[PDB]
Amino acid sequence: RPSSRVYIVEVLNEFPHDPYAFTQGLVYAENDTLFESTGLYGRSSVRQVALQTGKVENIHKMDDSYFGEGLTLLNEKLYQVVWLKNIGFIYDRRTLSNIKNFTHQMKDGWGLATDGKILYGSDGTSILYEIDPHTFKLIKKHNVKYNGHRVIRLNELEYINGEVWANIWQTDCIARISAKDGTLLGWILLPNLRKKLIDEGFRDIDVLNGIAWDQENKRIFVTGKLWPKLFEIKLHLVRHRIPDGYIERHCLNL
Ligand SMILES: *[C@@H]1O[C@H](CO)[C@@H](O)[C@H](O)[C@H]1NC(C)=O
Ligand SMILES: *[C@@H]1O[C@H](CO)[C@@H](O)[C@H](O)[C@H]1NC(C)=O
Ligand SMILES: [Ca+2]
Repeated sequence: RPSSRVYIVEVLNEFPHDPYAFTQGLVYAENDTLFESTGLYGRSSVRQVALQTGKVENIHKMDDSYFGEGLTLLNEKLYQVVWLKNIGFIYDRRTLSNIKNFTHQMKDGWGLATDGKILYGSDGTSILYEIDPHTFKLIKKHNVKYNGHRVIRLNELEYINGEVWANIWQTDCIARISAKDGTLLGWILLPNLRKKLIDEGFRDIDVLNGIAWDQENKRIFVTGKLWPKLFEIKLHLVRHRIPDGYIERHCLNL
């Protein structure tokens, strides 16, 4: 059989998610506690959320001038980027208060993740950035490619076992990227999740976005912008032939 490196997803559990939350960042902390960053001018926020209920336990509303983007948690601090700017915000997770700001050298601010030592960033280009959390200088730039094509639109990120997984904006795909060298290690296809919500009558929903990993219990959670549900998912390696050019069409929008 092929080393397909393409996965489909099974829903293990469904949980409520705020259908007014324009998800741009998603983090799993501990004890069924999530952190989330939302966008939209006048609606951007960082939130502590209970997994089981989707209840917002604590919220920090941003100034109306910002469009909140990616979010990650590193050593008790939540780091957040914002659309079109090089500024980012740091919140203490104990209080959800803004303790510090920073500036990074990306070309935009879309996604953040961490391996527990440094920050990874995306900005909608095909570059996955390594960012030093002390100096906020770039450590390295990985140019992510698939079959020679640039993988642009890298969006919400999550570090999982040596990989950085990235939503690709406006697709139902997640790229699995090597944190070591930027290699495209695999593609996850999730179109069944949005389709299921549309079929349940939730017609006003926006795109798949937001990935969070619970390392302790080995749970993967995903949601989407304005989605009324957040899903716990299990990956399954494909056991069928992927048509020529399928990933290029559906995940790279070529
Ligand atoms: C998570 O739950 C454990 C065990 O129930 C508890 O001791 C710990 O304080 C919790 N972690 C938090 C709230 O950060
Ligand atoms: C971060 O910068 C924003 C925008 O200028 C400002 O409102 C806030 O006070 C800053 N936070 C800190 C901790 O300096
Ligand atoms: Ca994430």
